Amino acid sequence: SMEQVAMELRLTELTRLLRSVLDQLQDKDPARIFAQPVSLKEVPDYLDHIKHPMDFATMRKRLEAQGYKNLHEFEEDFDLIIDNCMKYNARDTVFYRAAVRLRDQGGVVLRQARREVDSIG
Ligand code: NA
Repeated sequence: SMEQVAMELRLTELTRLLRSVLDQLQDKDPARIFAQPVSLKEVPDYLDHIKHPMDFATMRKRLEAQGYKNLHEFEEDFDLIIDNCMKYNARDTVFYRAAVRLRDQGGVVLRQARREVDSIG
């Protein structure tokens, strides 16, 4: 149906917008602390701590399958990256501090992304 096609075009355009958002967030992580999953070979105890691991590569995989239906879903995954780091790592670490700085810088990006998603529909 044409109605199904139109829904598919909208998901495609959301995907484009979330790709640009993902790129902008990831630029705020030049150390690449959050680029890839935590390896269970190097933090064998990780999944005892963190129930839902998340990283930018994982998000990019989902995005490329058009797997985010709305901005809320994408934000949930970005918040997991930050929140998981803040739990596993102590306040005095480069990891915790990098998560705080990513959250703060990322707020800017997401604030305008929400206005654009709402405005374009
Ligand atoms: Na902690």
